[PDB]
Amino acid sequence: SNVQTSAQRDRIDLSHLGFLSGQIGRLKTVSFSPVIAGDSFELDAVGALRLSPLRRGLAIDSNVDYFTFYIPYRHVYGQTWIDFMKDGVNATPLPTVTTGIDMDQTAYLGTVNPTSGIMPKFLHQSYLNIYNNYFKAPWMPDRTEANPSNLNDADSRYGFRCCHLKTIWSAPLPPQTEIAREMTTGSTTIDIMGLQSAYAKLHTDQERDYFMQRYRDVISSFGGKTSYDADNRPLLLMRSNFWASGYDVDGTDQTSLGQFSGRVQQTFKHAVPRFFVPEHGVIMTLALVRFPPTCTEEHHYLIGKGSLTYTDLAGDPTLVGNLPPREIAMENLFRSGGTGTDQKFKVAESIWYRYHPSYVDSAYHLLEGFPFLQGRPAGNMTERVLIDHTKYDSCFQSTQLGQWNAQAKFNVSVYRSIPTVRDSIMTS
Amino acid sequence: SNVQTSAQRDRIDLSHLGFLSGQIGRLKTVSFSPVIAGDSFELDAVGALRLSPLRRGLAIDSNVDYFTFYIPYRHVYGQTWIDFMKDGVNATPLPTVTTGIDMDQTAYLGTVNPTSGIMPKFLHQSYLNIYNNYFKAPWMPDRTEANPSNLNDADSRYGFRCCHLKTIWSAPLPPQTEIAREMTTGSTTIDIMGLQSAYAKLHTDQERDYFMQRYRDVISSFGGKTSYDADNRPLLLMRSNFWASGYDVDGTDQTSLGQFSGRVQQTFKHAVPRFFVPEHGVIMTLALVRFPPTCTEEHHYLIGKGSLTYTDLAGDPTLVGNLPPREIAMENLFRSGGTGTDQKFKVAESIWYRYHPSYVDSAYHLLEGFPFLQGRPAGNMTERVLIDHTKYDSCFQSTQLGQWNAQAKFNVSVYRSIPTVRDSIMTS
DNA sequence: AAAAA
DNA sequence: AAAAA
DNA sequence: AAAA
DNA sequence: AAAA
Repeated sequence: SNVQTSAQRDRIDLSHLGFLSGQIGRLKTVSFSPVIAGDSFELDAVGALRLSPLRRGLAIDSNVDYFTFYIPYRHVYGQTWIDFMKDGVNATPLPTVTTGIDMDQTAYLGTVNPTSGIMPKFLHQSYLNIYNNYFKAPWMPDRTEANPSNLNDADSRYGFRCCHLKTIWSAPLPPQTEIAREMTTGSTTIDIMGLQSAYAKLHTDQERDYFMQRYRDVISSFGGKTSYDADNRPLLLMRSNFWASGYDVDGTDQTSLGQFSGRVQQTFKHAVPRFFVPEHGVIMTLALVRFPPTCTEEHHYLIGKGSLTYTDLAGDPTLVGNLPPREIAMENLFRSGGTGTDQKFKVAESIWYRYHPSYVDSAYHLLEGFPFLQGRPAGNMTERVLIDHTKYDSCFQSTQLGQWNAQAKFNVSVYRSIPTVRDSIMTS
Repeated sequence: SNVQTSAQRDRIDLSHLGFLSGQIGRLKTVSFSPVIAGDSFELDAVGALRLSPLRRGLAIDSNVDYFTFYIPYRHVYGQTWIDFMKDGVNATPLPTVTTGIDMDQTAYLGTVNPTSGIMPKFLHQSYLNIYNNYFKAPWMPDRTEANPSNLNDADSRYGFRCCHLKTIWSAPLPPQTEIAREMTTGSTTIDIMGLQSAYAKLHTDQERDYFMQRYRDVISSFGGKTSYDADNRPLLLMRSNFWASGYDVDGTDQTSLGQFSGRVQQTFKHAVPRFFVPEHGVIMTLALVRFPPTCTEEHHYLIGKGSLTYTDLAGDPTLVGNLPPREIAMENLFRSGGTGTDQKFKVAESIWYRYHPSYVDSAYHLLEGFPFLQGRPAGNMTERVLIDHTKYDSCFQSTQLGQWNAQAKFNVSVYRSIPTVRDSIMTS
């Protein structure tokens, strides 16, 4: 009888609750919401973050980060998505990915794993794109797992391991750093105009080692700019950063009179400005919890080197600003550090005059309840930069909620051109 | 000695002259200029357009169009361009295309053909992208010639054939237009809720036949928008439209006392607003000359049908707005028109009450000097919409400059971060 | 932006 | 946006 | 007339 | 000091 061809703008409420938990230094999705082209989106999240109960009182605060991204479906499917919308009703169904059989094999995607073992691929593919563009180190290779079932238990359960806060050892110079550059002069002659050309080519190589390892960085150096559709990267909408604090509880019985237990409870807000959605896609929110990288057995570089030369100590501007980067070992910074090839990296020529490390007294070593890196970070450069959550197990009491937990309410309001429920159920 | 690492913004002059010629209704490149990321570009073209001398006086003015487009190199090379800029000095040279051996095998690209037979592919590939996105009919297939040498003599010498100005026969309904839609009702029963669903699916199919045959049109119907990098299309900067006029010259000798000769000479301006160049690429300018599509042996539809029914003549709003599109033949509009399958197309139900054709008296038939389509447009629908320049040969006197010629000065001013000539030649 | 400026 | 508000 |  |  009466065929409907259009719809008014209606206020849709997409608010819901979230019960979240995770580990230290792993990225995990906490909320998502699919969107349609032409929508007007707004988000506001309010909740409280908690850590597991501590073995002692409060010593060090933790840092919490919240992120929101928008990913069009065209970035995930490509040409398949283009033909999908042009065909219309008789379009081919989109491809899928395979998941595991347990209930928690997709916890990093913020959803319960369906019993069928099959789910759409836009959440898994959007997670990889975010990680490879914003969170991993620029010099390490991308993650290219095809299906969620290809991950190990740790990655699927809690998320991918992220990088420590920047220090001398956790933010070294990239591995493709050269300390020498050779030329092909003659046996008894040299071209000096050719020498000038050699320095010019070395300058462009050093630019791409320190600043420009991505395509959008190269364009930015010329003074241009690239849209997020040019390099197929997710669009960041909002970032929030805050510190979590709490209070202490005192024991009052015979045995525990004089000891204390700390609990962390912090309220937060994550507000995203109004956004106009240009195409069909998804909007995802993620969280990250980290501690400042304090190590017990770390000392000053001048203390660790022992025998000091004029270059080390004088701080002469002519020598500091004209020498190639120096290669140092982990032994020079940590007790029992290594000397082999895997314990070697390169730093600035006088970096020790621009920072001072933190000191932990030997009375605090091997003491439960203090969030510390006991000893030194182990492994090669890749394992040294990435955070390992199992090293923080000595700070918390064993519980089923991991190392941190939160409860938040996401206030989502969208203006959508969709027919009402009454229109959908009445034939005439 | 002294190595330079930066440069000031300098005013570069890229002005040059152009001597242009072509045929009626063929797209041809008249100017181009490569650009660098971060540039500030501005263009202003001033010149005069001429036609070949006419066999008689001035009767009909012609229409001239000028276009300017910007095409990044990333649209032409894709991932190859991305790796080119990330590698730096030691990058692999870009691929090339093969050209012909004659001097005029690349005239449609606005350049003289080099004697080596090899040229970069960014001009040829940018020309195809412009034609497939803005000039061909939406329902005809794309042009995908790999090399300039794969074209025929006519296309390479003058350009691709474009479409006539919109009329009843030159702008028909797309060939994928249906006049019926079937359902699968029962032998003695019908579902009426299923009938409502059938109309909904028919509406979406008709939307994609009349309005949305490109991806960016589908997104626009939802109320969203797509950048030119999403569908990899050229960016239009400016369009100019004007008519060309002239005057007449009188003969004064014994034989030609009383006859006249018309010449067309029109000055024009094509100004492009200041543009910020975001990436490396090229900026191209093209021209198009067309005549209004007047045919000698064309008559009214009511005259050609002969026997008139109530639906044809009454103009009743209920019948006009509720009937499927009607299929008519070329015989109903042109003398000696066809009736076979290739001379059939579909129009609106009462299109003849919304326009009136032009009348040419029989005294003007087969008379040299008048720009007309003698008789009818021949061929199938594809050949009927595209303009054929050989039909206008009877209007001009034979000359080496084709059917139109022009002489213009392009004022190009760009702000570029490039070192001076003195910096480039002095070592210190 | 085909339809006098 | 790690570095009291 | 529907957000009955 | 260069746009000598």
